[PDB]
Amino acid sequence: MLDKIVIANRGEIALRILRACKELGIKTVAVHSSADRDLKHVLLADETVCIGPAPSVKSYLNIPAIISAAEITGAVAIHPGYGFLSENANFAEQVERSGFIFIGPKAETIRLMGDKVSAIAAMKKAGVPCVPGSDGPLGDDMDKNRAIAKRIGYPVIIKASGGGGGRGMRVVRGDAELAQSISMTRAEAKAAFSNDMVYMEKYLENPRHVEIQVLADGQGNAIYLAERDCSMQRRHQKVVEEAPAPGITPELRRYIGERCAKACVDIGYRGAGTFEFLFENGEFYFIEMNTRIQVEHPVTEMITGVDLIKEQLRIAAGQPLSIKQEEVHVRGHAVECRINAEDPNTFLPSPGKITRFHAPGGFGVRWESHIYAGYTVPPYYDSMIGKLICYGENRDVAIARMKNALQELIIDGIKTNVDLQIRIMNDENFQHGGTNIHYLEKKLGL
Ligand SMILES: Nc1ncc2cc(-c3c(Br)cccc3Br)c(N)nc2n1
Ligand SMILES: [Cl-]
Repeated sequence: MLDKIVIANRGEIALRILRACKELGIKTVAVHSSADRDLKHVLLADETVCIGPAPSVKSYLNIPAIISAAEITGAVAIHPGYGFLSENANFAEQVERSGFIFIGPKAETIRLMGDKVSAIAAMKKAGVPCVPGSDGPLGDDMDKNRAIAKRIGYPVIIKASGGGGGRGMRVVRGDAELAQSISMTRAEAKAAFSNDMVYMEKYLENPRHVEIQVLADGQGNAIYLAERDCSMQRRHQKVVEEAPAPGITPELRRYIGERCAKACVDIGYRGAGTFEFLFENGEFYFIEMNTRIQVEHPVTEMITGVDLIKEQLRIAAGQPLSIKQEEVHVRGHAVECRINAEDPNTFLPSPGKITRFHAPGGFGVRWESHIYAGYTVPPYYDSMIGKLICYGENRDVAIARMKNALQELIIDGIKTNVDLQIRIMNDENFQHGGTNIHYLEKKLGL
């Protein structure tokens, strides 16, 4: 078991990682910006290192400072959490080069999944169903590009290979817009990622966003841990996630899960991972893979009983997976509401000092947050300050518990999305289940 790790993150996920470390007897090093001195996990950590000023570029994205903190404390590993450097292959490369364990896959694997074109090619080869597409980068020959779009059939979507999570993409519905749409996506990709490579896919009009959780060790074991429905979103930002996905049969789960686990074996995957799919008309279509542990990981934990962060740490230490596939069983239902410090009218981050705080409790209620009474939410980082996760024997009980929990949650002094989350729980279409990726924005528009 790893002696000491650097938690290379902040907020709720850093606290999540800290708890996992404490359970396994792993010493904690909390690296933090000067604005994050009073973070809950920082105050609970065995050792603390201030790695720079408030802006992320000089703290949480500061590669030399994070590695130096690992060096000075005698830490053996670095957990990147999600966001920041978690998908940075060069960082993972430098970490291993410096002699520390990167809690994640090999840098080569991160690089592969960050290249959406090569990732799709690897998945298609492995037998994972993908979106009908160009199967390769688009060139400058517009006669060829029109032929590809005709073969696929309009509408199509142009996507940046260096993009992801809905960054750098646009829908094309006819030949007249194809040239300009390709050029613009290319230009945006060059400006944002220093990679102008773009590809084409059949545009699915009303899919659900369904993703498969995987775990793979260094002993050759690779398992799938059911799916998550992440369709309740606004402008490429998840709002509510749930597990399992409504309407997904054990047969479908088995079908797509086995294909994801087989892909892990083929590519030599290691650690936690997420296969993102579009789900439409009872069919799965792979779009991208995430190599990090994700925001919405707790819903998977509730329905399987598997502590995913602890599995990450065990894998990194050289231990096999604590569970086999036949030991993985979907039981009950979990819903996650992301709690954001945001203005209800603009959806812009709303930082400030929390004057009164109270967390919900009870059977099946899980609260994941660093916030406390007197805590100031800084303006420099993401708006998400907490996660409320509710579990039940069925979906209806999970939703009922969420409604009760949201009503107990008090966060005064700052503006939050608690009222919005309550509106979503009370939404008849959500209560029926199976709403698509576009539902929330349509609801808010009406
Ligand atoms: N080929 C397609 N067809 C449809 C889609 C849809 C999404 C999507 C998703 Br999965 C979530 C929110 C918005 C959007 Br535009 C996406 N990220 N990628 C897609 N690729
Ligand atoms: Cl994430």
